[PDB]
Order: sequence, then structure tokens, then C-alpha cells
Amino acid sequence: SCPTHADSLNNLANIKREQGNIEEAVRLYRKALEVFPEFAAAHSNLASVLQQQGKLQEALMHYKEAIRISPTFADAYSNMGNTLKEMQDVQGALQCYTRAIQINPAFADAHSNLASIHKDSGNIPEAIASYRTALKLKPDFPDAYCNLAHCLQIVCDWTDYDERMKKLVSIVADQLEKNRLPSVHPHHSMLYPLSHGFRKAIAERHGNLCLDKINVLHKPPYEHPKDLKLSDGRLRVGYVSSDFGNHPTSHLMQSIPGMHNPDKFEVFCYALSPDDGTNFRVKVMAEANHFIDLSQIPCNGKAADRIHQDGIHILVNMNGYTKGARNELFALRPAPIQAMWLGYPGTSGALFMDYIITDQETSPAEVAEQYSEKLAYMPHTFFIGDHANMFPHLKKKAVIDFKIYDNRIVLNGIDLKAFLDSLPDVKIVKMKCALNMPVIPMNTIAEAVIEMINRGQIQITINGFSISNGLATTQINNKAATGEEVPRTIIVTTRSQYGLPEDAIVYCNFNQLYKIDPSTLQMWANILKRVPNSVLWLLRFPAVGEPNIQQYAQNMGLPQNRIIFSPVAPKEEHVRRGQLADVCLDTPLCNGHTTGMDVLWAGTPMVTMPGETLASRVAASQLTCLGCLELIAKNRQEYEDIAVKLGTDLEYLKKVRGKVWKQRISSPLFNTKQYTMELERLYLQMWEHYAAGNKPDHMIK
Ligand SMILES: O=c1ccn([C@@H]2O[C@H](COP(=O)(O)OP(=O)(O)O)[C@@H](O)[C@H]2O)c(=O)[nH]1
Repeated sequence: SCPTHADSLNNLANIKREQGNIEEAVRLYRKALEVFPEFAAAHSNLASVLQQQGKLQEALMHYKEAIRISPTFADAYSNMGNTLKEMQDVQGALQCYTRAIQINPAFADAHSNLASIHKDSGNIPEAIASYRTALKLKPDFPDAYCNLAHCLQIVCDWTDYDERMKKLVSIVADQLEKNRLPSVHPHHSMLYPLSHGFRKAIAERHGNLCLDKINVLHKPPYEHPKDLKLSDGRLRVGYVSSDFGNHPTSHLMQSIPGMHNPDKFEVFCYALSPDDGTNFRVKVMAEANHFIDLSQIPCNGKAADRIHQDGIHILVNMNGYTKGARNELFALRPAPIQAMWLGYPGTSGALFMDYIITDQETSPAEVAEQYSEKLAYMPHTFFIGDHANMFPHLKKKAVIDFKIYDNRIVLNGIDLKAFLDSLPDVKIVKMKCALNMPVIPMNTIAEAVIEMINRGQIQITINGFSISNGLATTQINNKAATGEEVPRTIIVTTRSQYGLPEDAIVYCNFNQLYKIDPSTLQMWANILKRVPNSVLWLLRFPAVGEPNIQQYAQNMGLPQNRIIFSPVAPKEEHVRRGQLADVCLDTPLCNGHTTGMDVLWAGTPMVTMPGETLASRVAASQLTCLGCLELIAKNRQEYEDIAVKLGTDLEYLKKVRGKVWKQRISSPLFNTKQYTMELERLYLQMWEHYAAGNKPDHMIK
């Protein structure tokens, strides 16, 4: 019952904790509490190691004790908050934060945590405010600084940008050198000028967080299959994602599990999130050989057991370091071969991952040192899209002529042909080097369509055919607006709907604004200045970034009307309105990935400049697969030149649009059947290699 004794125990456990011996520390803390139970400091310490080990429910118990013993303990309130946050009790976490701030107005950590809550809930201006307050109270505060840095990045606040990037590097450099966990998230490292080494290290450090959380389970190594006998000659492939539902990932690969060859493969889909009722989740469950809902097995131990009992040979990680990931499953290694795929544009940096599925364009062998996994190449690009299936109505288009452009007033529809054949005089414009663009002339009918658009009407009727206003698809068929269903009506899309000029080159970029940096905007200003008859089309993504971007745009000499903003739209509208643009200017810092497949499906030429990171090379990979090497810039000047040519030489622009318009169908880019077959071949290399007794090595065909 001696406090001086218990205190000595506490001091000793801190020692064991800094040596990285988490397990012995817990034993010492527990000894201190057995001696002197009213020991606030011991409860608080034991709580944060229990939190590290993912034993949240029990850590919460000890934080509460620490609070009862010392009601002035703002540090304990703030930590207990983090625990509740991790338990998905954000209401209770918020209470813990504000209460710490009430007790100690100058307690920086609580302000930083309060900010994070806002940052997660999309309230960026509020998060930015609380971070700034935390930094005023505690100027040397890496976590706060780096998160604020990301907030500023999100809304395009480039105040002291150059100096900011320099301090981020200095922070990561100092933390890595002192063997601490870097304040920069692995997913965000792709945005800052860190060395390839630093990025991988960050990733690794983060991957190790899973280890304390699984070591606690005390699980033995799993015995993996050495053959395919128990699976009747079938390779068992497990796809693990928290995004089987209305999420970009499903928009890319939902068709794949059903395209696997049942003779050689047995597809197991492991959902980390619960059913959201969308068709995406419905399709994958219906076409996968087995669909397992792991969201109902919260214990990573019991969940990995499930995977192992299914007998998976190749386990595929589609989350990496994104929201909803449960990499503890991979840390446990329930499969002999575990690969990174599609969902995360980076390296896990962790031992528990063997391959990263990619291609020679995205990840050339000379930069194989930015990954920790062995490279596994797909023949063309590793990127795939399900556009051919989700938006087949965009396979053909038709225009209306107002005195011929291919992107001023556009009609799409599965029944578009039958409607045209009902019209009196339709001119059929040929595309050279089997393809044509029907042109509806300015008639009484063509006037009624314009009319519906100008008056903001939902829809009209022409010769019994249903003509829909592209702005109101969600009132006509919400499932069709989200991409879950193919539209059953003919849709009209115009530049007037979005305030785009009818007589100008339209450069577009439909990415989140965080992908844009000062150097990129400067590049785009140079283009707009060299092509005076043009505008830049961007999205309010988020809206608060618009005033910031516009502000810098005018510092570069661009009048307001040069950049035109639109609101974020439903999937189908988003993809469809891409048809309106003449050219898409890709962001070099982090390319449009899904967004890249989007603009390409509309037959819109995309100009890109491949960097060194995987994230910055996906666009070029897409383009080479498509067959457009002349849209790939080697440097900033060639990028600006390529865009200035497409903008000023109208025949060259017509020729390239015609290329993308044809090749998006003829190339293997949107071919999910071929892609799946290539993927299967890649798997079999992986398996043959492992069965032959070898350890993972690069897979270049
Ligand atoms: O106006 C828009 C703009 C974007 N998107 C969708 O939002 C997602 C963007 O997510 P992400 O930032 O991850 O795109 P990526 O980085 O993969 O290109 C994509 O599915 C787009 O199709 C949309 O539905 N409407």
C-alpha cells in the first residue's frame, strides 16, 4: 500500500516502454497499481499502452480512473478522447476534448485533437482554426503542424508554401532520425517533396502500428497450403476491401470477381464494411464464389482465422493506408502470398506484404527502391475501370447544330439511334482513321430540346422518345445517377448547363483540389495565356478552395472569367459532362486515377507529366495503354506546349479526340475481361514461384 514503492515501479515501466518493450511495461504498471491503486499517473500510462495494443475498452476503463483520482488531469481527458474516437464514439470523444480545454485553456494537445475531429467530419475551416490555436500554445507541435499542412493542402491555401514544404521535410527527417513515428500520414507523403526513402520509411513505421495490436493476440504462425489439392486445382484468391459498395474502388473493379475463370480460380471477397444496399455491393456478392462480411468479426484474430480456414492462397489488399483498412489481418499472414492492389497508390513499406501489382510504366524497375514489395507487372497498365459496364450509354454520342462542334450540345442514350431514325434530316459526320457522329440540325425539334435546357425543365417527349435534362437525372432515376443502373432515357448535356462558353477551348480537371500545387497552377496559367480563347473548368471540391485558387490565379494575371467552377455531381453526370471539355490537364503532383479513367471514357484527351512517385505516373500508364504517347510530357515546357497545340490547332485537336474516342474501346484500357485474364496469369506466376519453394521476387513476365 506504499506510494513510494508504486512510484518506483511506474518510473521503471516508463523505462521499459522507451526501450520498445511494451509487454514488460504493462506488467510493471499493473504492479504499481496493485501496490498503490489510487495512482493516477500509473492508470494514465497503462491506458496509453493498452491503447497502442488496440485494447481500447480496457484502456478507457483506466483513463476514467486516472480522471477520478486527478480531476485536473487534462492530459488524461485528451487521451481518453482519442480512445473513444477510435471506438467510433466521436460524440464522447468531443466531450473529452472540450472538457480538457475547459479545465486547461492553454493545453495545446486538446486543441489539436478537437481539430482532427473537425478534419474528419469535413469541416476544414474549423479544423484549421483549432490547429492554429494549438500551434500558438505550442509552437513545436509536429502532429498539429503536419495535419494543418494537409488541411491547407485540401483547400488550396499556399501561404508560405515553399517554406512549409521545407519544414515538413525537416520534421520527418528529425523524427525518423530519432526513431519516432512521423507526423505525416503515408497516404499524404505522396504530396510533399520527401525522398523516396523517407516515404517508404513513413509507410513502414505506420505498418508497424499493426504489430503491437496483433502481438497481443499471441497467435502462432499459420500453416499455409503448399498445393491446390484441397481446392480441387483451383487457386484461392481473397480480395479484402472496405469499399465493396458505392465507392470508387467498386467503380473500378466490381466486374472482376465474376470474370475469373472457375476452372482455375475460386474467388473469395472479404468485406470490411457492412452492406450499404447499393447495386455495387449486390453485384460483388452475387458474382464472387464466396462473399464474407468481416465487418461482423471485429476481432482481427477471429477474422484472420476465417480467412485461413477458407484456405486462401493469394490475399489481396485493396485498402493499404486508407480509411477502413484493417491491415492487422495481413500482419497476421493467413495467406502464403499477399499482394497490394489498385486501392492504394503507394507502398505499405511493411514485411507482411509480398507483391505490389503495378506495371512497367507506373513503376519502372529503376525506381523499384521506393517500394518494399516485389514488383508484379501487368502487361499494360495495372489500372482498370468498369465504365464499359456502368456507362454503356456513353459509347456513342450525337450533337445538335446551332449556327459543327462535338461537345457543345450532346445526346447520349441506349435508344439514341431509334430516336435519330425518327427525325427527318439527320446529317452523319464521319470520323476517319466505322465511326460517325450524327448531327441533329437546328429544327423545330432541336429548338424544343434547347428550350427544355434553357428553361431548366426536367424532361420532354419527342416522337414518343423520352428526352432527359442532364442536370435532373437524379429526379428521373436516382439509381442511374449514381452509376448503379444504366439510364433508360436519352440524356441531353450542354455547356450552357454549367456556364461554359460555347466558343472557347475548355481545359478541364475534375480532381479534388488538393492535387493542385502552386507550380501546377502556374503551368496552367501559361497555357491559358498562350491560348486566349480558352477557359479552365474545375470543381468546388471542396468549395472553400475556389476563392483561394481564384486569388492566386489573378496574381498570375488571369482575370476571373478564365477559370470556371462547377459543383461536384453524381457519378453518371460527372462522367457524362466530361464530353463537354476539349482537353483535360492532368495534375502532375498526384494524377487523377479514377478521375483519369472518367475523362478518358468521354473521349477527352488528357495531358500529363509523369513524376517519380507511383501516384504521379498512373495517368501516363493509362495513356500508353490507350495508345497516346503524344499526350505524355517529359517536362513542364513540353506539357505546356502539348496543351497549347491542342488548343490552337483545331485539326490536331480533332485528330486526337478521334483517337481517344476510338481507342478507349479498341485498346485494353477499359477491357475488364482481358484485364482479369492478365491478372489471373500474374497470380499463377506468383503461385508457381511459391509452390516451387521460392520466396517472393520481382515478376516481369
Ligand atoms: O463531380 C464529380 C467529381 C468526382 N466524382 C467521383 O469522385 C471520385 C473521386 O475520388 P478520388 O479522389 O479518389 O479520385 P482519384 O484520385 O482516384 O482519381 C471518383 O469516383 C469520381 O468519379 C464524381 O462523382 N463527381
